[PDB]
Amino acid sequence: FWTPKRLLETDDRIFLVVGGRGVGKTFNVTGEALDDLFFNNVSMVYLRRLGVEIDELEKNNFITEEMLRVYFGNRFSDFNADESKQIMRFSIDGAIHEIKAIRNKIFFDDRCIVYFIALSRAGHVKSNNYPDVKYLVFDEVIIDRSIMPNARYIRNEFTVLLNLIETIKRKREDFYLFMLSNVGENFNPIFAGLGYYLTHEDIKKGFVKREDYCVQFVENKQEELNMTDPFVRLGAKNRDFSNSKTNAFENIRTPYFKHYGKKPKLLVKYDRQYLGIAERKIPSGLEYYYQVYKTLDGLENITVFNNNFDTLMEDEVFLEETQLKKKFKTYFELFQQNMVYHESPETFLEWSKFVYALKL
Amino acid sequence: EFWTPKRLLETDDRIFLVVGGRGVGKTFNVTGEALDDLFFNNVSMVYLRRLGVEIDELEKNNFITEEMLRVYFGNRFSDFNADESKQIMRFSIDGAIHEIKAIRNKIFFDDRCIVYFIALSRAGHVKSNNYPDVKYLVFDEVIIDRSIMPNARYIRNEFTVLLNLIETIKRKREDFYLFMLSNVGENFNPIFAGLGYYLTHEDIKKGFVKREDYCVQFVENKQEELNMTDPFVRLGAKNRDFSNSKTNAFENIRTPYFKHYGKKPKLLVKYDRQYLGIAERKIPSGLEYYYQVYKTLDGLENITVFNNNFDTLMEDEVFLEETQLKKKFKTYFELFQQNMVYHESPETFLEWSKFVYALKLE
Amino acid sequence: FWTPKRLLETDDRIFLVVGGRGVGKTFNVTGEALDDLFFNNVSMVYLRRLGVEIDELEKNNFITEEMLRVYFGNRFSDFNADESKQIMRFSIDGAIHEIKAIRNKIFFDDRCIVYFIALSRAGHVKSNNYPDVKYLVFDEVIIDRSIMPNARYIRNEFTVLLNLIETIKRKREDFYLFMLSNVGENFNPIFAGLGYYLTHEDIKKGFVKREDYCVQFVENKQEELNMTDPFVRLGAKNRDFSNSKTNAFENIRTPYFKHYGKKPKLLVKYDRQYLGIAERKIPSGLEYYYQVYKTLDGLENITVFNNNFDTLMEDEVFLEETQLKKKFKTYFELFQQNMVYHESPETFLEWSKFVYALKLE
Amino acid sequence: FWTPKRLLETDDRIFLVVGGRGVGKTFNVTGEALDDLFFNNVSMVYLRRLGVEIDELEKNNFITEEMLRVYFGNRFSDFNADESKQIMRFSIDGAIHEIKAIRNKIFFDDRCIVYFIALSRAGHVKSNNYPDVKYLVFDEVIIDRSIMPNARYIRNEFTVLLNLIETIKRKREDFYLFMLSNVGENFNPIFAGLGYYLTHEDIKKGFVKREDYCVQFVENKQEELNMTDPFVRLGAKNRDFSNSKTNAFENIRTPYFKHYGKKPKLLVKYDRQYLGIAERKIPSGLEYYYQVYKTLDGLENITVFNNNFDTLMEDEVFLEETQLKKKFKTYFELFQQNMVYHESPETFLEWSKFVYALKLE
Amino acid sequence: SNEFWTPKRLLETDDRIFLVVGGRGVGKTFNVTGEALDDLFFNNVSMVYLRRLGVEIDELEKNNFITEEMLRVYFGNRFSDFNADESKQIMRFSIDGAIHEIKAIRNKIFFDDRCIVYFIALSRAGHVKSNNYPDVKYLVFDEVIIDRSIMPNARYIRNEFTVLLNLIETIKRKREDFYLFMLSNVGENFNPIFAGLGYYLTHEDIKKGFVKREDYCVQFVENKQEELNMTDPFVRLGAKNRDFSNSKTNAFENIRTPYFKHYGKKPKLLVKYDRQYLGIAERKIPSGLEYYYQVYKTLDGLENITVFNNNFDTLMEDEVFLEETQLKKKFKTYFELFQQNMVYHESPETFLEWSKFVYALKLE
Repeated sequence: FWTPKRLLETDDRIFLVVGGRGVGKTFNVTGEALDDLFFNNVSMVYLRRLGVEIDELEKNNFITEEMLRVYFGNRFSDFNADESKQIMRFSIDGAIHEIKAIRNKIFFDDRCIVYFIALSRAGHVKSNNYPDVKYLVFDEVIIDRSIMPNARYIRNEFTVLLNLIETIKRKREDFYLFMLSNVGENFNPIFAGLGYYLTHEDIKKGFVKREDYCVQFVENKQEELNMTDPFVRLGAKNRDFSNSKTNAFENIRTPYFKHYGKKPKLLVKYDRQYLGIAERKIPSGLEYYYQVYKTLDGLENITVFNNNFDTLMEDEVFLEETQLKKKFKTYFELFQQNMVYHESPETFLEWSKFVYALKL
Repeated sequence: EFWTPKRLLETDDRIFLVVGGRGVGKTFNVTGEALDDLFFNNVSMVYLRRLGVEIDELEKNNFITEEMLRVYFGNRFSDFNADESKQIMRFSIDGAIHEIKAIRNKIFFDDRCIVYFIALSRAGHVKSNNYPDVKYLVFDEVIIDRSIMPNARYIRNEFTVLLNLIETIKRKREDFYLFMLSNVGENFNPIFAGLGYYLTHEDIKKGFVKREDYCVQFVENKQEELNMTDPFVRLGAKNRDFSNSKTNAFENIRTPYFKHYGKKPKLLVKYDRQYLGIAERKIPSGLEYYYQVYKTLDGLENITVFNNNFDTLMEDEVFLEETQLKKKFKTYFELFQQNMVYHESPETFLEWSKFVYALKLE
Repeated sequence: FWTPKRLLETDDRIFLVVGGRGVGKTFNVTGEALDDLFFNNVSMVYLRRLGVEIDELEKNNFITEEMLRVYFGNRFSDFNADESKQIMRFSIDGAIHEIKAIRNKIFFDDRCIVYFIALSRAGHVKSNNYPDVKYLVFDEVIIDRSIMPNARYIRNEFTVLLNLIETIKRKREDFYLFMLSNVGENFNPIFAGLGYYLTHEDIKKGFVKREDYCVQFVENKQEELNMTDPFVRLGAKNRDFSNSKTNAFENIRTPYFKHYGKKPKLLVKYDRQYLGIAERKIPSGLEYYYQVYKTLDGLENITVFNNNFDTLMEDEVFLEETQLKKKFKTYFELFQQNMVYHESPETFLEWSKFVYALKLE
Repeated sequence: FWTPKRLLETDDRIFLVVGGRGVGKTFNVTGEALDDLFFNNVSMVYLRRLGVEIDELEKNNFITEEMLRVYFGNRFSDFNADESKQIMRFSIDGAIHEIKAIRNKIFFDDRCIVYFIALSRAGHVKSNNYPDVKYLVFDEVIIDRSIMPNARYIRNEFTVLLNLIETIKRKREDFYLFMLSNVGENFNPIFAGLGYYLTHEDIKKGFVKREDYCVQFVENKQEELNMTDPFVRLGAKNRDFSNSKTNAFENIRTPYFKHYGKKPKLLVKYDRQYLGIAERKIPSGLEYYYQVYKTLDGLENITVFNNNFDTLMEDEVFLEETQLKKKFKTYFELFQQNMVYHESPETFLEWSKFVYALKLE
Repeated sequence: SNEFWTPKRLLETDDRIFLVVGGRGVGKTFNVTGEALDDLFFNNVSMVYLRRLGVEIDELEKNNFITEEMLRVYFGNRFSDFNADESKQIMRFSIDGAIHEIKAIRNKIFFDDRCIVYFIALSRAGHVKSNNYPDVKYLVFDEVIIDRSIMPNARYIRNEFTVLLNLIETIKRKREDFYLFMLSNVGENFNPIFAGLGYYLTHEDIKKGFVKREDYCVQFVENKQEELNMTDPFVRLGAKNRDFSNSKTNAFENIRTPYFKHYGKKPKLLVKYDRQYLGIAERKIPSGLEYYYQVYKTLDGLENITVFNNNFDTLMEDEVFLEETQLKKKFKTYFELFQQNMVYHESPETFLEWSKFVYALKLE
């Protein structure tokens, strides 16, 4: 079982809930919000990375009779629904309420309470048609490689995400973000943008608080498997399917960490800092170290490459997008694969922001 | 005509595999028997297809037919009137007024959805979708026919995607039925590997096979006389390729080669409480391959072990990643897919098939 | 000028109409059927080889106001309404009828009477249901190279067609199939599946009767050309346009025929017979002869390839996609081009069925 | 400034209009026809080379309110229109008329008066769907390379056009064809089928008459450019755009002409004549001459290639698409670029008909 | 409120052509479309929304082109009784007590059964040279300059400006009252639109914020410096991500300034273009070779240098005809050298002349 009520008590307005596959995190987040959506004149936005995730989604059953029964209990009554017209009719507290699903929106008493959006299509939703939105739920935020073999994150995904947060949330203090992931691993833009490094010790804690967001890990429910049912036995016989259920933390993609004293081969100035790559000669080949330097101390003659022309100065060489791909592509490949040593987790996150921001 | 799912439903098993009997209207009869439940027992149905086009090209309009309503409800069916332009059917059963409307990928009976159309290719994205009262799931054309379709490929880790859909479509429902309908029956398909069924001519002769979790039935085309007064029938008989198709359900069952090799395998992969090994035996013409299964790592101290799962990875085993499996296991998978390797026994062949299809790439 | 009224009187239920481009073969076949579709509760299916043929087709103009008037004459009236809804409101015998065309269907009084289908997509519609189809029209059955530069027949097209006949036609004695071709030539799967060899002698006769089907040839009507009209004079000056009207039978793709005594290099067992290819060394290079042998007499040690695993036996070599491409790809190309000798037209038809059944693109 | 009243008065029924960019030739031609379409029970067909030219065309605004006012003046009144449903309602002479534009048709009082067709889609259309067509307008008949960078003529375009003329016009003496081109140049299929060789001397006259058609040249008006308007000033500053206005006759693609006595290397029999290519060895390389021979005199042993199997005879070698691409593909390219010598303009037009009829691309 | 950019100041000026660059996320399209509404709704004038590529329009949501907030902002109190049908994508509302409905179908938006907005793609503009647009008063070319960040390899149309000018003629016929709005999120040189206008982008102009020319006016939109609340976590998260923060001020990150130098020696080749002669000079240097792009008003001291003429009509004397096949063989490398900042231009004026020539004849 899982509920958002505990997190909503905390001051933080941003939550990352990872794990607990099949525990209905999306059901519970939507259910707890209902009272606000129905009667506090606030909306919700359901976000997905790709349009296909929403086009194939069954909007009509996003809100269910059972969901209304669980969250409103006895107050819920007189349920009658016309699935053919995507209309739900019921009574709460004796009042008559009707829920209608149209195109990519859900309406409660002729007022939109849920908006369905795809990050791929975020650019066209630049119109501010989101006045009353109080909740944003980004389901399946982290790609599952097991379930999907070749799913790719959006180019500069976090920048696209942050733009959508701003468009939907405008000078609105009362706003909430609920990123939900079935799988938790490192080396994803969402983790880099947040600044969160996933470690087994944090998973053991189960709850993690940070300056701008809160991270929670959900333990998969130990529900018994009925062996009288053949379908349960069939699933148990297939190991790949059975392992999937508990594969949330199968691999967290921990990176290699090592320290190299020697000065770096090259530097790139990004975000008030200089990122450096150091090559160490070893008999087999080369050992790569990725480092961050706060100031250009002891690096007088090392060339500095600047992605941004506006902040370009002194003897730095302007690196254009085509020129940058020519040289840092191999270094980027080394970063994507766990083939380089990182000075510390803090440095690893700075490098991740740069790679994913500029990745092509 | 003669085949009906009434006999299978009498059996306790809730999972059925129906092979053969092409053109016998297996889908038609399965849908008709369910109608009584869908119309009056408040249970929905899901029609499943491997690819979206299989559904996009499907005529949802005629999925339920007037003849179908008449045959299964007989005299109780009356006053049939339909507006095909608006995809609306209006009829009477037992004196009540019922209207069937088909819109997009759903069919509605009296304002209640009774049939859902879904494609396994798009199943992954609908892992959160809700289907309240589904009692029947029908996977038509479960086994690809190479003759009818030249180059159709199974989905990556297809059986896992199917099992996830079973869980999504079926949630805490003891009363559920799954129907797998295949016009062609052959080995070397993921559906057969996931079930654990090895197709053999001996089983086909019996015509009925029962297993712990599922039941398999084979439909033999009736050797019915062909009316020669009709010209269309005569034209088909003259064409051998078309005529063979009628009885080509079991033309080739893709039986694999079996032999035993004593020597130790070249490499090992740890899968499902066991170790799978590949053995290479040098022969003058070229090389010989043997696929074996070892219950324990006894006498295999220094043989390299590949582990698919990082969580259970330990000691000196090599982690199996998409890049690593392609480098080493790409050729071996091709050798397995083609009937180019020796298998210790049919039991081992099924173990290898699950592993190959789970990690196979395309 | 041409209509299928005469053919429908005949007992045969399968007809092949070749030639007569611009004679409204589609119109007359569709017009004569109307009485059945409108009042006899029978549907029609319009078939095309490729989806592209139907996607570009204008379904709403499949039935025209002119069409209704010609076939129903005085009985038809009150056609002055078009509502942009694909609806045509008119009168026959005083009754009010409305024809609505939506997507790939045409509806008459809320009942679908015409279905548009592409043979490429027939495989996916094996489970599709067509309740009351009585007519199937395969228009432009034979590819026109001039009009269409590079159109390719479907793999095992005739088997796909026969399967579609079965799906569209189930337990129906009263069924009609119309194959309409603007051009008639050999070396096409449709002709091979039927068993018809196109010869100039048959075209002059104009009528050919067979066990399972009837073939009729439509000659473009001869007309004096009014030269007072400038448009006619302009056309006469362009030779290509003038040639096009009589180009229906310009080339019938006749193959070379010769008999070679020597034993064949290889044999393939197909359809209760053995097909053999014989290679004869000549100073310039090699000569090819395609032969059929009733029995394996005097061919004891020649290798035999069997396409069907079920009938495979003894020392025959299993024929799979890899094996046939390795050995039969060049032979199939030699067959497609008029580069081999055939024992007789009968043997040529046997080889054509085999090539097209197993050919890959 | 320009109207087709003068051309319609002339006996010729086929007209080619070149030049006069921005003079609203299509607008004015459509307006003059209206009286016939509205009250004389005759339809019109608007033709374009490619489908998008029509798909992107605004059918609703093909006939405009301003156009009705201009052509009917005071008689036009009580205008009310629903653009959302593409319906126009107005009164002419006190009567109530409504124009409905739906799909590829425009309806005037529930009678279609304009049909939109694309030559690419011409194959799909039959003569049944067009009862009373009196006007055919082929706009932008000659491709403009400045506005459209890479538009290609249809294969055997003139034959496709002539077939469409026959389909749209059947046994109709009262028919008119308008070919409208912003730019006029040689080496295009339409000019070749007509038989017209474009020369500057013809342009100066402004009017050219032939047996079957009439050619008129419209020069863009040399009216002063208002510099108070900023948009006009901006266009003048851009020379490429400014040149385009008067670029109708910028380059007429005149061919090179020379005579070579020696006999040709090869001959092809086309349209009751023999076309020959002569190669002359020169120190730099090779020189090409394209010739036409009325009779096979002095060419006894030169090989002759015949495209048409029906006319194939004696020792001529059959020409097929694969074979001709091997030999005539380079020659067609040498012809397309001004790299060959033509005996005379008459021969150039004969060679042009052959090249474009069999050209592939 | 005052923060957002609006074209009220621009409309007061006599100029009818405006170029607006920068101000991403300031609703330039929103405000321009909103101010026009009064004309579109009640002055019987239509609007045309232009985009370079068809995908830009096919993916565009026409239904949200006009929004309730736009109507409420621009009509203020007069706007009331807003009720829209989501199924039909029909908006219904009240202005001044009158009944108005905005319906969007296909590539058109209809106001009270009258089309007020047309969506057109410059790629498809060529074939619509005969199209009729009766009462268009506003033409808006949004995203006129391609953004490399948002779109990785989007190509300008061949001879784009000539295609654009032709579309202006088709949309605007004998209409003195016409307005053209060019909206760009990013501003840079080496683009065809800036070349056709004749505008050279320089940092000094951006600081001024306003630039006036004979036929057009250029304005630069600066993102309003609104303070960022750091108590809100969402704001802090955005500040931590430099890429998101940089994107707001990346309008003028790189203006692609060209290199300029003068070479005395006579040019290797000449092309006669637009009543002038363009010459390319190659200078041998130890490292390799150096390129200079020059313009000569007259053929003085260039007697024997070959001249290439694109236009047959003005071809004369010993000039060599320039044809599509000939130009590709030699000017392909030169066009590439120009596209990259690898050549020296005599001055910004010459660079603009060279840009007109390159893009007119450029191929892709």
